[PDB]
Amino acid sequence: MGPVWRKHYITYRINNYTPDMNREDVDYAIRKAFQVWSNVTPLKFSKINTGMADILVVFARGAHGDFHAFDGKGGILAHAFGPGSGIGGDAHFDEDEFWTTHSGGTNLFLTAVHEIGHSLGLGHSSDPKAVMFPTYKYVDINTFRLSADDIRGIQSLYGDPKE
Ligand SMILES: O=C(O)C[C@@H](O)CCc1ccc(-c2ccccc2)cc1
Ligand SMILES: [Ca+2]
Ligand SMILES: [Zn+2]
Ligand SMILES: [Zn+2]
Repeated sequence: MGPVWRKHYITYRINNYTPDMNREDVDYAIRKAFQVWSNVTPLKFSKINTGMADILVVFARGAHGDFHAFDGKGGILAHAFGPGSGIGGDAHFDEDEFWTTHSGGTNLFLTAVHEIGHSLGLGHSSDPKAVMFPTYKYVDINTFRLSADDIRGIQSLYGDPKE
């Protein structure tokens, strides 16, 4: 067993915004990524604009103060921290990538789903169909669906949705 969030209502805050997409699209990509996970668990996610959030969403480049500097465009696209104190739960997105609403460059939505996965306590999957698979690969975002391995992994930590 690993650490998990100990409450079902979780807040998130977007600390800053990439200039690559407007505010609405960043908000939307992120909201929809949390929704992928709340659809298969009892978890509820909500965006806040002031105060300390459970999960902080940050865009940053190179060294940004957590001992895991980013590596410019390509390579690692983002990273996140599992349920914990302090930094616990935050999701950082390498601002040197080029973030897009679709397949223009690095899809923000798919990346967010992957990273939120980590923020929720999940690790990597060896299943090539899983969102938690270690390698980014674009998939039509209107067709996107968690894999069975993803769902079994997240339900093992939080259970399924209630009646
Ligand atoms: O491993 C990490 O958390 C650091 C990041 O560099 C990894 C980014 C990433 C982003 C999307 C995916 C993915 C995207 C679509 C479908 C399945 C997986 C996989 C991986
Ligand atoms: Ca990078
Ligand atoms: Zn970081
Ligand atoms: Zn990962």
